[PDB]
Amino acid sequence: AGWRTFFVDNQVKTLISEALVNNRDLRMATLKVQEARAQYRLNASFDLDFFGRLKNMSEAERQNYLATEEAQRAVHILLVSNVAQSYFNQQLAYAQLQIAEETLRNYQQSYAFVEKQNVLALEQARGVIESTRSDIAKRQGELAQANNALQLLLGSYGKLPQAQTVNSDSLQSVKLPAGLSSQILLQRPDIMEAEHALMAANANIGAARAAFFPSISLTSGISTASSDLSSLFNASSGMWNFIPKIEIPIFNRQQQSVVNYEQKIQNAFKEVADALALRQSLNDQISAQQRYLASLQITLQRARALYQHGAVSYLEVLDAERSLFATRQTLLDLNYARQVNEISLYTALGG
Amino acid sequence: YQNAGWRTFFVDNQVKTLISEALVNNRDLRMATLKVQEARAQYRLTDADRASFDLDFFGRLKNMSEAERQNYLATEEAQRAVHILLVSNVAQSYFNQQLAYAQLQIAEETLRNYQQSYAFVEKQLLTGSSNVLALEQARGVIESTRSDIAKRQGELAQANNALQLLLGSYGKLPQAQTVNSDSLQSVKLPAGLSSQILLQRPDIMEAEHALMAANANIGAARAAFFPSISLTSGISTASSDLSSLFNASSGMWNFIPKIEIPIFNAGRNQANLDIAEIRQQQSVVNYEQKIQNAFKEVADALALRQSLNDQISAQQRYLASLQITLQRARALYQHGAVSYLEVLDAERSLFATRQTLLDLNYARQVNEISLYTALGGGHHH
Repeated sequence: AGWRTFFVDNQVKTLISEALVNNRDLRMATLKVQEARAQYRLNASFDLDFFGRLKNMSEAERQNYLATEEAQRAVHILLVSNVAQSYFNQQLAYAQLQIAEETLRNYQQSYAFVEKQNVLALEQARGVIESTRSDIAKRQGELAQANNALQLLLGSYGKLPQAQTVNSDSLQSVKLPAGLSSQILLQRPDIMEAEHALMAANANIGAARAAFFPSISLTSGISTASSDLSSLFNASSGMWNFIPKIEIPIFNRQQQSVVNYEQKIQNAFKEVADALALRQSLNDQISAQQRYLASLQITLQRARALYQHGAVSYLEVLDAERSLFATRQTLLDLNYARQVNEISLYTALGG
Repeated sequence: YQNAGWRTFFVDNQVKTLISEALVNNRDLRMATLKVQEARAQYRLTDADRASFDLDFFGRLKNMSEAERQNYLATEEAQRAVHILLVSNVAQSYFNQQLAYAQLQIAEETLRNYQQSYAFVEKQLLTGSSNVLALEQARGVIESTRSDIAKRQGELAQANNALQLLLGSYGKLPQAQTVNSDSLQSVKLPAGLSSQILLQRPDIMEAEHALMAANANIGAARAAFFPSISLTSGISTASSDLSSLFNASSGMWNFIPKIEIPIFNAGRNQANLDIAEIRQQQSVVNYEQKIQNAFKEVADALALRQSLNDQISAQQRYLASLQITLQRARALYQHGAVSYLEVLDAERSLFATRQTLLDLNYARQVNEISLYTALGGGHHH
């Protein structure tokens, strides 16, 4: 139940728990997730992999596969990650919608002010007032879609969450355990499967693990990527470094399963490393935006005062407020991309 | 004419048939007042056996003497009021009827669904698969579902009653008009709808009558006090003119009347100068207060309309996904890929969502009736 300790936000944990209760039947869960995603269009490569692989097998093969433990772990991961994803989408939409509405208000005072005092300028204000109103209906629809996804993943009773103001706080990720054992990744279903294949080619998993799976810490003394993890991918090259050493012979179908293994292993470590760097990188971006935002807030406060003393036109206050709105949106995109990356991470670690 | 208001407002043909029939059977205004009172009475039957417009109208009437009542019912605004009362009430009762037919249809579908899941949980049990409290649960929800079937059946009868009363002895009550889930939106109103339409409200007709009793220049009073804007935008939404009549997040009213021409002559002089002024002042303050309120009502109705539209649109989307998910679950069941109970659970989701959609649609219809009322009997010129 890694989900419980991985997602900080308590609402998304409520949602996940609820979805876990209602999704006893594995095949049904597969349906719900499929419809929650299909309702959008025609990353989530974990999803693409899973559905494609499932759709390329006979019905009899599917029912067998969903009995294996790796499939039940995969589906659990699919369910949890999709609920969390649906929620972030919902929260993203409430917030972009909320900013577009304040934006619409601002632009409408900006219109009325201009006319009171060019017609070229006046009609540009009619241009954005509309594309802002069309934007509003766009976000209204994304909201409906996220809501659709959430009802589906859970159950009938339409008690959805409202706009969580939980910002300036859940703007940042879970602190990862310092010294997290790379052996967490043996619980990835892709790696679990690779080892079943190893057992099929008559191999000793112990020696297979010893020879090919590096035992390291994934995180540093902080919660950042460990120096060990970085040292597995040649700088500038960005390519896997590890040389497997065969002490104990691996075997008691064959040299396919070993290369499958080395390929899954190297990629799992790569997914974790990308996730760690991106997460760290998004931290920095968000934090800078946040400091910028505060500088905009006082600028608007100060512009508000000046206007009261006749020192600037009202349009200056409106422009100061547009800047504030522009940054709040950027924050929101960045944060959202953080949450999507967190889900990548959770999935990469395998539950 | 003047049937033009409801004929061009209510988009549903069946309801337009019923309205037309009730008008024919109610040629006498006082009797229609009776039939409406009594049609409303026997909904309130649910508590004597164990709309702001109608309250205002009926309240107004009992507060007067019988001589006053007969005088009022001979005025132009009263005939207008009785027209709208009769139209709005026939519409309401029909929607009630269709609501009940619909809630009933779902409740019976639900009952069959719970019976099939009872028959499964029992076969399960005697093959050592279920809890005995599971059987208990199944039996409870069936019993309470039989209760609802009886309750909806009660409400259907209350609405049929109300309809027969408004329609008369020879009126045919409609059967269940089965609903298309993709045609649940409202009548698109004319664009640029003139505020002048509001002068046909009974309350405003009365205000102007009082104005003329105190010898106002009506033209002058209208120019001074009645905003001459458009009510609707390029579509079917509250226009910006309408919106700007109310202070943003106060609800407070922004129109400042400016009197260019005096509304009242300097009196016939010494004919109770300070008393005629009083009556003059009263009719003015009253006109102005009826106007703000007429505009507010329409604004609120247009907003409620927009909102319900969004909510319905969202339910229709949830439903389409539930429908696809059910078909897929049924096919999977046919391949042994899922339990029969999973299909029944999926069907129950479809049912709940259908009920929510019916509630929403009904609130949409009550709001149309409200709009039609607020406008003063349609949006026809």
